[PDB]
Order: sequence, then structure tokens, then C-alpha cells
Amino acid sequence: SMSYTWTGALITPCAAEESKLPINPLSNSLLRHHNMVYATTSRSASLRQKKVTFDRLQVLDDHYRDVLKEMKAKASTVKAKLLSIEEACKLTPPHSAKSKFGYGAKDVRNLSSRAVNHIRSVWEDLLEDTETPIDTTIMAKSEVFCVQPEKGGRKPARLIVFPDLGVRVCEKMALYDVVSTLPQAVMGSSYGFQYSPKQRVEFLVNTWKSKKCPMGFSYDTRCFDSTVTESDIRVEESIYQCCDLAPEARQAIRSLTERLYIGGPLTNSKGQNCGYRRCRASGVLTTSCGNTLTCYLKATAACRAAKLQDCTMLVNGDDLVVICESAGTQEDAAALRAFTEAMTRYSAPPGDPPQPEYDLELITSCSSNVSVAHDASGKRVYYLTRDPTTPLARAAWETARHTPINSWLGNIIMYAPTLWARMILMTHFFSILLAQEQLEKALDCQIYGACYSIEPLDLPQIIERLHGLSAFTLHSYSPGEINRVASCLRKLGVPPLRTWRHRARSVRAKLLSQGGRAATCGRYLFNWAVRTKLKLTPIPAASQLDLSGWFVAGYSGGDIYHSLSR
RNA sequence: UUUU
Ligand SMILES: [Mn+2]
Ligand SMILES: [Mn+2]
Repeated sequence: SMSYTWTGALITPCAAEESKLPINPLSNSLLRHHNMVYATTSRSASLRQKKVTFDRLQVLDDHYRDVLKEMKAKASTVKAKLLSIEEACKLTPPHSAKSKFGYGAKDVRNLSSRAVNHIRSVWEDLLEDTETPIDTTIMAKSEVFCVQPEKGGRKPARLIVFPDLGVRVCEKMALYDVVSTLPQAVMGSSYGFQYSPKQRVEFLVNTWKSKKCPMGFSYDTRCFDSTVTESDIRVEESIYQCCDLAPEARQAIRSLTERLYIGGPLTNSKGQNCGYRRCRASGVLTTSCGNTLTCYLKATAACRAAKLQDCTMLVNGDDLVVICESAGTQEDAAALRAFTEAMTRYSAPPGDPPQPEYDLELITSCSSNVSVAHDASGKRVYYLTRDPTTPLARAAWETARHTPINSWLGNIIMYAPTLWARMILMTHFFSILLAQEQLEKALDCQIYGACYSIEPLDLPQIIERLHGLSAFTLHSYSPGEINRVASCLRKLGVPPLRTWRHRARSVRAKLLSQGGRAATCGRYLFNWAVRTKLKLTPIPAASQLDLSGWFVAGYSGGDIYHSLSR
């Protein structure tokens, strides 16, 4: 069947769409070559559509049918609870889209009458109406990247399809738990979203060490969400239905499956009819959990067919990275070839063909890889990195365009040990932040999907609990990692690394001098900027009131919000 | 204007 069906009515905006980096006297401090930057807009959505729209052929062999049965048996283990409206409302991000029915995120979190009195009517319908497709909206997401080295190759806008605010709250009421528990339950260590970046690195290594002669690789299917067949979605529901649900829970899951998840009509920001979606909806709660299981399923099934000795895979939504036992160069090469032939048969073609790798630091998945460096005492230390182009790109864009969701903060947390995040991001912003003095001002960034309100003043404690004290003392970085950073810098036109120690030494001492948590930031977050690094003892609060549940499971697109870690 |  066709992933989508268009009518002519267009994907339209509802706000002003910039798409160039304004000559921000501060952006020039973080990035000279402004040009190198841009932000997707509506004007390039159709290109996205054409890319996205295609026919789907899928066939199900035995391996698939068996693997699935297995997953269901683990699923049978889980038990999910229904969620109270209060519980769902409070999970709604403070800035989520408002409802056509005259009420928004704020009215919800505060449990307005007009709000709940809708969520309630919405949840009743989900029990009274079992066939009617449910209306979804289609927007183009605003996204900033760096101009492709092909001077002109710009990424077309991404697309987001989400159901009304009321339908989203009910989703949480019926699946939140399922989605927060069931995945792991089914996939064991294969579930990516359960690790912090250091647990991921750790896992990736032990695993790579567990093979006599390891061979790893990753597989990136093309436009995953469109490759998802209404069959794929129905199967996912079979998995969900193995949990021990409450009838209204169980029934809602049913209703949403046929009414929202398998597909439905598309409306634009202006009430116009855009057409039909018959593939995964990018903006649903089940979006991630559904992708993780499908990638997992189809891959574990492809592995058997292709015959890869001792496969240990790591799934993260449509993101996949499998490590196994090598059988020979000319052997592995063909083996993987069979793997892509199976995956494809399952309606999961690759963007680029997968390539077997024999270096762990070379395998890259989820636009990041495993590199090495050294801690204080110099004991080798693994940390998870990535190419900083986008991150630096996005950060300069935000510096000039106060953005709703600060990708920079998110980067800092996740990649805290990276050379680029310590010397360039942390510096650039704490200078900004400290010049306006907004250290208490809690901004929003996001992790594995869900949103999070954090106070920059707590990075110290948060950074340690996720990376350890090594996060604040890594020095011998790998030559290759170093060149990757250096180069990106040159590209965007950013001043060499050694030049930031100076910009730091200061900002770091203007915090030292503010005492308190501020002074704590200055001590740990900038110890690399002093010609005399001082020893760092564990942070008291850090490991103490470490409010968690952070890396338990993905929710990208789910509209999930949590405000813990001060 | 919503956060795959
Ligand atoms: Mn894709
Ligand atoms: Mn990806």
C-alpha cells in the first residue's frame, strides 16, 4: 500500500519561519561562517513528502513468525496499570500544542474543568467508537543544520503528525506504562533507552569483548516511519495485548490501534484536508516503543536468515547496531548482504548499505560512537562521542535566536565528557548565562524524547551521576577524535580549542567568586581551563538526591515532560 | 505554534 496519499492542500505554517542565522554579535563569537547555517521550513516540505511517499511490499517468512512469538512470551511477563487523568495531565509538557477545543498545555497541567471535561469525553469515545479514523495534524518541524559540503545540499524539512491534545492525554492514560516497561521486558539488554550514555558505552564494549573475533555494524533503514506497514502496527498491538491490562486500558489500546495508530486523515495548520497516512505517525506516544520493537523484530529475524554467529544487538527505535562473531572477511561481507535482503523483504530497505566494521570506535549509530580518552590517574576511559557540527550549529542558532528547547543544554548533559562540549558549549553559554545571570533560571532541554526542566546550576551534580568524576578530568583524547573536532571548528569557523581555556579561566573564576553551586560549577565544569588543575572530590548532593527514572525508556514524539533534577 |  502507499505510505501516504496527498490531496493538493498543502502542509502550511502558523508562525514566521526564519531560515538564516541573523548576524548575532554573539553568534559571530561562537561561529563566524554564519552562512554555513540554516533551518528547515515549510518551503521544503514537499521535497520531504515525495521522499516519504511510496509503495510498501512486505513478506513474512518463518524466522519472523518465530522471533515474534518469543517476544510475545516475554511480553506476557509485563503488567501495566491505567493512569489517572491527573497523572497524565501532569506529564504534559508545559509548552505542548493547544487544543482545537479552546484550551492548552497550561490549562491541562492545572487541570482546568474545560480541559478534563474533554479528556474525559475523549476517553469515553475511545470506548464507544471503535472504527472512525482519528484526525491528525501535519506540520513541518523547524530544524537547523550545517550546509552539506555540497554547497547547496539542504535537508528538506521533517514532518510531524500528531493527534489533538486531548487524544494525547488519553494515550498516556492507556499506554504510558506499557511503553515505559514492556520494551526492555521483551528485549532484555537490547533495549537502548535504558542506559545512560556510559551504560551504552559500557554495554557496547563488554559485548564487543565477548566475541572471539568481533564484527560490528549498524543498519539505517530509509524513512523508517514510512516503511512501517499497517501490519507492523497490528502486530505491535498483539505484543501490547500480552500485558495484564484493565479492560478500558486494553480496549483503548484496541481503539487507538485501529483509529489512530494504523493510520488516518491529515489536516494542515489551517483546517485543510491534506490526505491520508497509512504508516506510523511520527507524533504519537507509541511512536518510539513501536519503532524499537519493529526494528528489533525485523532485525533479529533478518539475523537468523542471514546466519550471523552470536548476534548481540542494541536497538534504539529505528536505530540499530548489531555485533556478532566474524566468520571471515569475504564471509561477513556476504552474510550482511543476506541480512539486508531479509530486512528489505520485511519492508525495511536501507538508506545506505550496511558495512561490516572491525573496529568498535568505528561503528557509529545514533549519530555518535565509542571513543577513548584518559582520566586523572590516566586509566583509559570510555565515553560516548559524536561529530559536533549540528550541536555547534544548533547552539549558535539558539544564541542568536532564543529557542524554546535548548539543544545545547541537552548536549552538555549527554555528551558532558566530549572535548567540544566542555571547551565550547559549556563556556559559551555560562558566559552568556552568567552575564545575564540566569543560573537559577531553569531552561528546558530533552533526553531520549521526553522534556526536562533543569537549572544549569546543577550540571555539576547531574554530569557526575551520569559520567562520574572522569567527566571532569579526561585528557589524552584520541588523535582521530581530536581531528574530527578541530576540522568541524574550521568548517563553521570557530576558534581553535586552546583558545577557549582563556575564555574559561575567567568565567570560571567569576563563578568561583559567586560561591555556592555557582562556585561548584566553576570548580568542576572548568577545571580544564586552569594552568593548575586542582583535585576534584565527589559532589555531596550529586550522588545523593539523584532524582532518577531518567534513562528508563524513549519517548521521542511522545509529548512527555518531567521536571526533576532541580 | 510542540517538541521523531
Ligand atoms: Mn529514516
Ligand atoms: Mn537516526
